[PDB]
Amino acid sequence: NSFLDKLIETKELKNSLYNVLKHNFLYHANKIAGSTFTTEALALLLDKNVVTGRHTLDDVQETVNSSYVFDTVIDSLKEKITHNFLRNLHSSLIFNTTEVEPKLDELIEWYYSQSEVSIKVIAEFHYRFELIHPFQDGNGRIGRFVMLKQMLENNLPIKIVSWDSEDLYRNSLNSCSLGNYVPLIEYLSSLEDFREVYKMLWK
Amino acid sequence: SFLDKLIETKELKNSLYNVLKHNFLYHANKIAGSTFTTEALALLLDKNVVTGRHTLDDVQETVNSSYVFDTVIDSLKEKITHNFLRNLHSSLIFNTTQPFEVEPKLDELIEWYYSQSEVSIKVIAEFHYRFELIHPFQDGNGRIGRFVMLKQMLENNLPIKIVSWDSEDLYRNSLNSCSLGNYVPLIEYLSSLEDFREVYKMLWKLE
Repeated sequence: NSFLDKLIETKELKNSLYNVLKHNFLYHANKIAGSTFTTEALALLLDKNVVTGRHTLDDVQETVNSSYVFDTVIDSLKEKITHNFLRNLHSSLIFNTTEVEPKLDELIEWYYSQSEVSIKVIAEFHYRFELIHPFQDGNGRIGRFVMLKQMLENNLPIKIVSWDSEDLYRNSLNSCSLGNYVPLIEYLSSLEDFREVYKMLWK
Repeated sequence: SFLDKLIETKELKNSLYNVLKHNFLYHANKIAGSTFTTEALALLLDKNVVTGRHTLDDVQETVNSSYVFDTVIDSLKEKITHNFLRNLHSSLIFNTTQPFEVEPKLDELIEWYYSQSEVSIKVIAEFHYRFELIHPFQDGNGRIGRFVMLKQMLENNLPIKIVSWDSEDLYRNSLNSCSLGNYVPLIEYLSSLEDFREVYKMLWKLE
């Protein structure tokens, strides 16, 4: 796993693969969840522990939390998605802020039954996960963390759902239904591959 | 009477309670190094909105200070104990980043305080200097001391003197000018401050 190698071996270097992926992924995933951190303010927060701009207290805290959640997801690569894992992600994400189980079980079982994981598998997983809506809040962001995990674990294109096309993301999700994931598949396919965009950082 | 109103009307929009909290915390936190402006503190307290430039520690300790303030008001007339101070300290530093004469001397200070026949501003000033000299915690000693000072004033229906930040550092200079047995500088500093109750008299003497 050439990409994963560089990624895991650069965690404590600024402008490194790990920190670029972290910054980019979180900027977009958080902004889609309503965060008001600019890309500059997010870097300042992550690198220097300094808050700037106008934010709800929840935005500040969840943004800080999303940093720990990202690290946990990278640390957990190749671990099975379980209830403990998903609950832990959600609990970390909302720390210090203001028939689900059977359906989730069925989804996870379906996922690990696949001969191979593809972007199509990941899109179907994402839609079904969001349709289940297992948590009271934060389902979108938890689902996107899981998409990232699944892309990294299987050496697939790293497609970062983007603020620039956030409308396309949520509207393509809404346009899916059980048995039809084409709108989301097409959206994800339209996205640039992070690995290629930043090939200079790892190959 | 002031205290009755302070508690009674606390839930009003921009209540006397909120004004006291905002004014006390703005100064107590700024003296401790917070960079929240008066405007940004009000936005945080009233609307849970963070503005300006701050360390994450500053944001968190400022938020913690709001809860600690509520705790202090909620527990008026309850005695200052070692555990009480430990709890204020723990809450103030929550979610952030010889030395053993402290326990008896702090215990001595507490028993000395509750052995007084009448609590005055003089007693409160002496308590404050001795508390800060003892310096029982690694951090937050100034803020905890000022919380305790406010508690002592409220509990004894004394003039409410809010220690203020100013460009000349008059409060810190008054503390540093004191010595054991000489609290005149701090007593005089507190004497020079206006009574909060008077400054906001239309918020509790009106009706």
